[PDB]
Amino acid sequence: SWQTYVDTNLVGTGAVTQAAILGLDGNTWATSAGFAVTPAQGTTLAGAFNNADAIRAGGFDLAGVHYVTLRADDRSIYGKKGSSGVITVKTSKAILVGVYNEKIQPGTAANVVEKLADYLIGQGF
Repeated sequence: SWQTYVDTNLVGTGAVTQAAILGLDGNTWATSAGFAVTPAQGTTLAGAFNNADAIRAGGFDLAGVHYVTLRADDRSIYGKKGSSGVITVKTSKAILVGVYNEKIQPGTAANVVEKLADYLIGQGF
């Protein structure tokens, strides 16, 4: 279930506060209650997986928070807003978004999203 991935496999682990799963068209597949990645925000993310020009210099927006880009490649885009941040990992057909707060070890949030991506690819996603 897409809802389960988000609730249980991401948020449920406590390494991430809010999580969403998107489509390469930037449309949300499932989201944690109260977390909202807009289409517009979504289409920008996807786009950056292709060309990270925009994003590398201007940062990006996820549900009202503007993050500055720490890392951007074909598989991973990392955002940081002070002691907070977001880990996005593009899979074959989807994009994982794992937002974390100052109460979470960044190293841990990244390792959890990155590993769920690995498991999801292996399933055909």
